[PDB]
Amino acid sequence: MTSEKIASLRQEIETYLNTGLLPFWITRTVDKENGGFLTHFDQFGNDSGEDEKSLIAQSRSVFTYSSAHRAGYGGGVLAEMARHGVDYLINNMWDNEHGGFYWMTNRKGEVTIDQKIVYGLSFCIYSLSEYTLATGDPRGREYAEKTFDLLQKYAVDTHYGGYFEMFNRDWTLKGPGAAGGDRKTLDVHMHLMEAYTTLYECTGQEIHRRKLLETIELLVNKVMHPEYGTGIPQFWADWSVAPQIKFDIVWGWDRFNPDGLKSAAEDNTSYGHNSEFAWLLMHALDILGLPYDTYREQITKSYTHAVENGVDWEFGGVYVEGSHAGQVYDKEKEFWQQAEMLIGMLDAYRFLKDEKYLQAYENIHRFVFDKMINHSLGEWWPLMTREGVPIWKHMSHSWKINYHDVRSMIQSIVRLDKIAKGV
Amino acid sequence: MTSEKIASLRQEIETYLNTGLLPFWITRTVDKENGGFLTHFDQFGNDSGEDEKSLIAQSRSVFTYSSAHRAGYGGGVLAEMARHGVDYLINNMWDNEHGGFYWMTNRKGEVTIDQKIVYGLSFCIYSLSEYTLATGDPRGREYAEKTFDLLQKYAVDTHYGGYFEMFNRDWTLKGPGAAGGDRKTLDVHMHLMEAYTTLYECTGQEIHRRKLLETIELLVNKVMHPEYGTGIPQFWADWSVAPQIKFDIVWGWDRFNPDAEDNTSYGHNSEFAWLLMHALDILGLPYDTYREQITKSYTHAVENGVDWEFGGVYVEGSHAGQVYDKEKEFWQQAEMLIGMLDAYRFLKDEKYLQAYENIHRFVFDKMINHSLGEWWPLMTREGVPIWKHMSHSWKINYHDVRSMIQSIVRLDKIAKGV
Ligand SMILES: OC[C@@H](O)[C@@H](O)[C@H](O)[C@@H](O)CO
Repeated sequence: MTSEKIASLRQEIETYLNTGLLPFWITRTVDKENGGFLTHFDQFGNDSGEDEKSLIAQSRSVFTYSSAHRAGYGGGVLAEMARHGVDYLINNMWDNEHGGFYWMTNRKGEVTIDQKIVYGLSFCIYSLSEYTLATGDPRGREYAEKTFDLLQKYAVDTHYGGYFEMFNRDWTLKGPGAAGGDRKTLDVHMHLMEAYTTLYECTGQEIHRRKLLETIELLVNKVMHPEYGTGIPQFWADWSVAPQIKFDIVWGWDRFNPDGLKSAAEDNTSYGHNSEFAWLLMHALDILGLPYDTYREQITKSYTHAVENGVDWEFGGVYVEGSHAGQVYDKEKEFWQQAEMLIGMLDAYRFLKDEKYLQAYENIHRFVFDKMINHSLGEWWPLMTREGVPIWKHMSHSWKINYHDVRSMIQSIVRLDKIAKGV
Repeated sequence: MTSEKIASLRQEIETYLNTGLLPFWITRTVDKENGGFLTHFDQFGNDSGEDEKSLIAQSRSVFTYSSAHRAGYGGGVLAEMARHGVDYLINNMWDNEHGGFYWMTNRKGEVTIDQKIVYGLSFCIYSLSEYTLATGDPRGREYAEKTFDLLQKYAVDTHYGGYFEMFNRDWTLKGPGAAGGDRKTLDVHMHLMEAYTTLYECTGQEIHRRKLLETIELLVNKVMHPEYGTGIPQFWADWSVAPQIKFDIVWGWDRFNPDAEDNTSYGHNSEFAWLLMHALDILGLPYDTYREQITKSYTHAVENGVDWEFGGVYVEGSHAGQVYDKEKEFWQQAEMLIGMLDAYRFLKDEKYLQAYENIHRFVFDKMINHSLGEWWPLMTREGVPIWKHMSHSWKINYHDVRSMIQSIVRLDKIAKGV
C-alpha cells in the first residue's frame, strides 16, 4: 500500500476525527446541571430523554476524553471534560459503604441499580487509570487501585482461576444463569486484560504486571478455542464451555433468540471480539516490553480467522458473528466490530506483514466512511443491513457512546504512522 | 472401646492438660518487659537465650491461648494471655506502611526479618480469627480480614489458582528457588484451609465461605496425590510437581536421619483430613462430601505410619506405602491423635481406635516430659530423645494443646455414640 494511499487514509481519519466525531460529543455531552455526561442522542443528534447515566456510559466517556487528550486531540477541553466525568464517578457512583462503583444512576445522579458488575468495574479501572495518565490527577489511580483490590478480594476464583462477574451491592455473588453468578465470560476477561494494561502503565507496580500477565494467560489458555484460537463467549466456573445466554444485566443490544439463547449457543464466535483481543494483546505486550512473538500463535489465529471469515469482501465491513470452524451466522454490520477490525487489521499487517490485512483494512475503512458514518452529525450508525442500510438509528444511548469509534480513529492513525515509517 | 476405656483416656488427657501442659506455659511465657511471649525453653524449662520473637511463635501462642480459652480451660487467664500476644502482634509485628505481619522480631520487639511470608500470615488469620471468637475483641477479626485481603491482592495467582508464598516487605514477589517465589506448597495451602475455616467461623461472610471451599478444592484437586490422595509437598505455579527444596525462610529444623521425591507425611495427611472434616462441620456439609479423599488420607496413615511395636507415628514414607523415616517427631503424634479419632467417627472401623490408643500411649508413656509438662520434640523410633529443647522459635504449643483439647472433644462424641 503506497505512501500516498497511507497518507490519504490517515488524512480522512484525522479530518473526520477533528471536525466531525469529537465536536459531536464536545458540543453535546457535558451535563453541568446534574453532573456527568448526557449520552442519549437520536438520529438527529437530539436528546432522546432516557433517564439513565450508566456506569458504562460515564466511565467510557471518561476513558474517551482522557485517551483522546493524551493522544493530542480535542485541544485542551477533553481533559477538563474527563475531570468532570471523574467527579461524577466518585461523587455519584462510588459505593462509600461497600466500595466499588454502582451499575446505574439516573439523570439526577441517584443510584437506581446498585449491583457490582465486573464488566463495568473493568471500565472503571481502564478509564480512571487512563485519566491519571492523561492528567496527573491522582484520584484516577486511587480509585482504579481500590477497584482492582476489590476485584481480587471478591471476584477472583482462587481454585479455578479467573473471575466471577456479577454481585449484589454488598458483594455477595448473584444467583445462577441470567442473574450472572455462575459464568465466566470472554467479554469480562478480555476487558480486564485491557484495563490491567493501562493500570500497569499508570502504576508501574509488580502486582499489576504479574496479574496482567496472569489475565493474558487465562485468555489464551482457557478462553480461546483450543483448536481455532477464537474467543468462546461463556464458561462455567470450571472453564468447561457454557451455553451462551443473555444476562439480566446488559451493556449492549446483542441479539438472542426469544428464550435468551444464541442460536448455536455452544459454537459462536465474534470476529470483532477476536480482532479486539488480538490487538489489545499486542498493546499489552508493548506496555510489558515483550515482543509480539511472545504470543505469535494466538495472534496469528485471531487475525487469520477474522480476515478469512469476518470480512465482507463484496459489500464492505465485518459480519457480526459465526462458527469457530468458519460458517457465518449473521451478516449484519454493527458499529463496534468495524472499529475493532480497523485497529486489528493494521496490527495484523504490522506484525504478520501480509498485504491481505491491508486489503482487509481498507475494505473496512471504506465501509465505515462511505456507509456507516452519519456524516451530517459525525457519529456512527449502530446497526445496518449487510449492504449498509441503517437498521437502528440512534446515535448513542446508555451503551453506545464514543469508546469504540474515537479509539479506532486515534489508534488507526497511530498504526498507519508506524506502517508509513517502515517505508 | 468400652465406655470405661474412653473415660480413662479422656481423664488422662484432661488431668495432664490442666495440671501439666497449660501450667508449663502459663507460668513462663508472658513477657511483661518487652511485650509478647517467651518461647525459648530448654529441657529443664529454662530460658535458653535466643533473641527471637518469630511471627510463628507469637501467632501460634495467640491461637493456643484463644482456643484453649474458648473451649473453657485455663480458669480465664488464657484470654488475658491471648490479649497480651495480640497487643504484640499489632504493635510490633504489623507493617503500618505496607500491611501484613513481619516474619521476625527480636526479643526487644524490633523487626529483624521484614518479609511477608504466607505460611506465617496463615497463622495470623487463624490465631486472630480465633482470638475474636474467644474474646469478642474485634481487633482479631480486623487484622485477620486485613491480612486476608492482602493475600487476595498480592498472593493469589489468578491464572493457575492458589497462592505464591513469599514476598519482600513491600509485597514484591521473592525470587525463584530457595528465595521462595516460584513454588506452591502443601504446607501453606493446607494451613490456609485451616485459617480460612476459623476466619469464616468468625465473620460468617459469604466471601470467606466461598474461598474456604475454593481452598479445599485446590487441596483435593491439585495438592493430594492423584492416585493415593496423600499430600505432595511442592508444586510449580502450574501445579506440576516440583523437586523438594529447602527455603531460605524456615519455620523448623531439617532433621537428617542417617537411616527420594515420592515422600509424604502421615501427620500432614492426618492433619489435612481432620481439619477438612472440621471445615465441613463449620460449613454444614457432611463428611462424605469428600468421602474418597478422607478415606485415602486416614487409610494410608494407619496402614503405613503407625508403629505397632514401639508406638507413635513415623515421620514420612512413600505415597505407595514404604516407610522412609521411623523417627518420632512431636507434632505428627498430635495430629494423629485427632485424626484417628475422626477416622473412627466417620469410617467406623475399629483399627482407627486401636491406632488412636497406640499413639495416645506413646505420647503419654514416652513423649511427654512429665517433669515439665511439654513434649520431647524429636525421638528415636523406640522413644529416646534426639533433641531436648522444650520449645523455641518454631515449637511452641500449637500442635499439642490443640490435640489434647480436640481429642477430648471427639472422645466425648465417640462415648455418646457407643
Ligand atoms: O468487546 C466489545 C464489548 O464488550 C461489546 O461486547 C459491548 O457489548 C459493546 O462494546 C457495547 O456497545
